[PDB]
Amino acid sequence: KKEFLVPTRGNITDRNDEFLATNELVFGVFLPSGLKQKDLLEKIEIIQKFFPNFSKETLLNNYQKENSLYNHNLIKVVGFIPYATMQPLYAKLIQTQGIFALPLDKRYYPNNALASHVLGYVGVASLQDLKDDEENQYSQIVGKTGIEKEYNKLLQGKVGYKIMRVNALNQELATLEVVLPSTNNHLQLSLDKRLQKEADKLFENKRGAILVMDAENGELLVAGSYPEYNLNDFVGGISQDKWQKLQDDIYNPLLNRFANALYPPGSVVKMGVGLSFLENLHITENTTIPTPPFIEVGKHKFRDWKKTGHGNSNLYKAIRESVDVYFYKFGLEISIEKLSKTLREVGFGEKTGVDLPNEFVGIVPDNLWKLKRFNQDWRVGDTLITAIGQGSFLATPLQVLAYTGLIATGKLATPHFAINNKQPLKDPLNSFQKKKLQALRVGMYEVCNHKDGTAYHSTRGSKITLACKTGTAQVVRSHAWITAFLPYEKPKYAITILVEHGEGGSKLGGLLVKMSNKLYELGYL
Repeated sequence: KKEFLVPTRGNITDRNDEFLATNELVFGVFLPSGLKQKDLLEKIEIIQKFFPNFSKETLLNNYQKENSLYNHNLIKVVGFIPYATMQPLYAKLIQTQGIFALPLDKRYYPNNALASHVLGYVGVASLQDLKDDEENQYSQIVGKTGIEKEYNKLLQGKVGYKIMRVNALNQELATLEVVLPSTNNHLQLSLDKRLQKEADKLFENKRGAILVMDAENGELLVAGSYPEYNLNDFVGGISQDKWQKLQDDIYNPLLNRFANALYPPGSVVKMGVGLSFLENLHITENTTIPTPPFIEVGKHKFRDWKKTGHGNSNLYKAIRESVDVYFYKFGLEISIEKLSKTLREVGFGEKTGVDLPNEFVGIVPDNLWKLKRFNQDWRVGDTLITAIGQGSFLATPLQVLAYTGLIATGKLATPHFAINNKQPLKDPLNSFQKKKLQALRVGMYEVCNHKDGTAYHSTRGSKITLACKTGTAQVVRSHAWITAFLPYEKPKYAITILVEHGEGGSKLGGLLVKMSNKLYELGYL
């Protein structure tokens, strides 16, 4: 009756205990390391006769990896046999000289690509990891991206292993007992597997990102970066080829588009700019100015999204019909310092503070930044391009999401996955600003619900009342934003949707409606 230190790792579940990440128990077949080239092939022969399956080439190959996840110092793993298969042939395989069968509780992702950039994958700990370590983290198995890395310590458990017993008695079958577990390491995410699937359906041929947040605390119900990758491909430690084809896909599936990609926010920053206008200028939301197809400054002319122009327009209307010239005009009057302050406040400067390694911060172009990095001081027209969320203005979908959350509720939520991060709501806006958000919400409600709103024909057939804002980002065909909260009458959720080359905002409303309806259908509303 032999016992084994079986390497295991914690479970990752969705907000309803549905398994996002877990383990399956197998046997690894191992050979002694530093083995003679003549022995090796001979012992490989015996293994494939036991398990007529394994390709003589892939066993040799396996034995020769220099980044195996489960290798010992003096024995190397050549293959992964299911318990069903190993059971009958354990004893005779033990009996053969120089061959070992060791239980391994390896990673298994049941839903494959689902939430791949959220969950992330386990891998062999590298030399640059080890050389940089400041916490006596000497484990060969560690998380490499997303949650796996973020909570590696929690998920790895106390020592990284559990103790199992195998009884290949006089009997002809191997039983398997767990004598000591590795407990206190289940992690529970706020995701809803069911919603994440609807998100996966919505982006079936598309590229970009989608987030659905509880704006009262930060819980991310959905978080997709499309295209996703199939986490299982990384389980034994990624196949050198399988790695290539993930790196060479021109759609770039390794990138996290919701946390680690930048984009101009475009028209979506209009509420925030408008807030700055109200703070800093002798204006109310109801102040009405004329808004031709264009105005000019000196050398250049600044054009409205469409050439008809809009006639007269106040802030409600500007938001409603995404009027570029309103913002160009008052952009002339506002100070970039006072603008960029407003923008930073509502989130666009720094990180949202999400449970993922290396969240990206964007760029809020101000005047102290043009002088430092470049040389000339800030020109007036530069404000105007920033006022409509383009030029050197870059942001993540999370920043847009969090901004939307702030506009909806008055307080900045910290988007997170891990359910047990009490993430207290931050309050960056003052009483006057919170008061003035009221206008902005009505604005956003008009975009979705007033017949001239840009997303009116877009967002029809919605169970719950939506307040939304569409945008486009120019490319460094145009990226399309839609960002929203619901219900309008009493806001709880925020949704942010980015499609690369979706082009507009009145294709995306259909997606907002779809996800919004799937929420009501599953009783979140």
